[PDB]
Amino acid sequence: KWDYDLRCGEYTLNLNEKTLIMGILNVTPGSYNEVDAAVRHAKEMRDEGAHIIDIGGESTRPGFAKVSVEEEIKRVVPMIQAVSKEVKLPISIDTYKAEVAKQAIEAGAHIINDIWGAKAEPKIAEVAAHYDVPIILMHNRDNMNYRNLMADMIADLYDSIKIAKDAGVRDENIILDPGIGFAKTPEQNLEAMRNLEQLNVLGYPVLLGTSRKSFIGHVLDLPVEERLEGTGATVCLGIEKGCEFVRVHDVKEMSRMAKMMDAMIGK
Amino acid sequence: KWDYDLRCGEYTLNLNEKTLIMGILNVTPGSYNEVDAAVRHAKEMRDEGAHIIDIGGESTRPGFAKVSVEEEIKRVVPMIQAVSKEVKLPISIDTYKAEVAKQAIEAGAHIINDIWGAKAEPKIAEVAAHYDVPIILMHNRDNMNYRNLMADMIADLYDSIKIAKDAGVRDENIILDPGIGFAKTPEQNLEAMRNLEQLNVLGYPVLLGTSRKSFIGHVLDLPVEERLEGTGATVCLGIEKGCEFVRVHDVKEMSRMAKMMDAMIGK
Ligand SMILES: Nc1nc2c(c(=O)[nH]1)N=C(CNc1ccc(S(=O)(=O)Nc3nccs3)cc1)CN2
Ligand SMILES: Nc1nc2c(c(=O)[nH]1)N=C(CNc1ccc(S(=O)(=O)Nc3nccs3)cc1)CN2
Repeated sequence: KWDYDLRCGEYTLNLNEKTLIMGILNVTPGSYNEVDAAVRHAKEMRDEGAHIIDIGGESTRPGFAKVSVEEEIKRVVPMIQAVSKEVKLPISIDTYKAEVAKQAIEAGAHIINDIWGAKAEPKIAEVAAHYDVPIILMHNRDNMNYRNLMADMIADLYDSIKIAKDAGVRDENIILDPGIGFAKTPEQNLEAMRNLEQLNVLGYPVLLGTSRKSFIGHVLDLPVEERLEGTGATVCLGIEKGCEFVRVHDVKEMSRMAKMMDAMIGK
Repeated sequence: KWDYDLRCGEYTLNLNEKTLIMGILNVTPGSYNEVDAAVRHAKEMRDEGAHIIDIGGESTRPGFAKVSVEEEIKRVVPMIQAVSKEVKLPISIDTYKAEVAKQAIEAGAHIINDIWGAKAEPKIAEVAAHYDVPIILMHNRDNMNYRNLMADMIADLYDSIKIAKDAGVRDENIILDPGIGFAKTPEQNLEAMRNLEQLNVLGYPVLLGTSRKSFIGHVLDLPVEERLEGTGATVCLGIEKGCEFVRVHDVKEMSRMAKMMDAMIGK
């Protein structure tokens, strides 16, 4: 179906063979204890079937505390250098800032993961263009007053493509994400899942990030630690509705579900 | 969507509100220890969200040892009487025999579950007609030489409807089952899952039975006890492709997945 592979640097990721698992790595206090914990977690997630490792923090997570520019660098960079050498998998850096994104690739990160899809700092997309690296553009907005959810999401996403393409970003580096849990009531979150196949008309791979999110909590009436089964249902629907990547905490469980989905749907 | 509820005796099961969980109860050695274990398991499965309890044995499970007529009765009947009184849920009896099926309802069973869809003993469908009780007709055959899997399954299933309807069985008591793991290579099992939505044109509710089955094992390369995630993927696809009931061992986990699927698909 996809006439190209996802080329990054040392590793080639094939989009037709299977659903790609992206394992989540949270980094919230460069001491030994934090960098070692992060490495051990990545090894674990590698051993359980992760294809990409995702490295972010306290900005970009509810709270959304606007922590400092130089601060993000000294936290995330040692993390990348260590994971890159010990763990033979591509890495994405979860940031909405060009400045940070910049260091991250130079320290060895491969994919950019922007929860603001270049609207925070359009300069990020120039960084993307220049090192020639896949960039994930997530739907997000600073309000959530939709005329029409899906139509507005596709419009918003397209506003992101436009920023990337104009920067020089080649199509084959774009990847989109419906931004589950961002600027969306819990009902809107469900609608987006129900209509996920609409993002496919845009012609770019899609990544889904629903792991343990609160709309799962809203439905099941369950706290974060009991959300594994409900995360599973969201990963299955997503694969069936055409997603290429899933971002998850529970690499082991999700990896089995994805591999059974792939076999059933014919991937 | 369904203009009727599933009427049985004391309990009414609604087909539009949610996916119905049918919990599996295996009974393979009327001593106290077996009947007490069976009751405790049913209470557990009730507490975890089961809507129906399913009571069968060594016939109807690989092995398929052709154990005795009077033998099935004295094993399964005490089981039903006890579960019926302690546990306020409808019960199905997993048998392919009229004789047995007969006792089962009289002892308090509500639904008939025939893995041979009335082709073993067409007389079973007369039992169904007479007590006015939902009957599940599963696809099965004594060979597995398909001209065309789905077309043959729909033809075979229709051969079962014909036997039931002629007996007097009202449409609103029929329920069909694609018979996953029966007379089907593991690849055929996957195809059937991939095309499950085709059974819907027949106009009857569908029940899916894929729990921990070996085609899940074939894909994941995993023994029976590590098949929970892969069972989950099959339950999710099934719900999305329109099934009304799922037959499962892990009532807790599946129940959460089904409830998250229901919310996403709009059920
Ligand atoms: N590509 C991509 N990257 C991501 C994504 C994502 O979905 N896609 N999500 C987060 C995590 N942010 C997040 C976590 C939980 C929720 S929530 O729905 O559960 N809401 C709340 N969580 C805690 C308090 S309120 C919302 C956003 C970080 N990076
Ligand atoms: N309505 C309905 N009723 C049922 C069903 C069913 O699917 N639907 N399945 C069984 C269980 N039979 C079964 C269990 C496992 C497999 S298998 O695919 O895993 N094969 C084998 N299992 C063990 C050795 S070979 C096949 C059939 C009993 N009753």
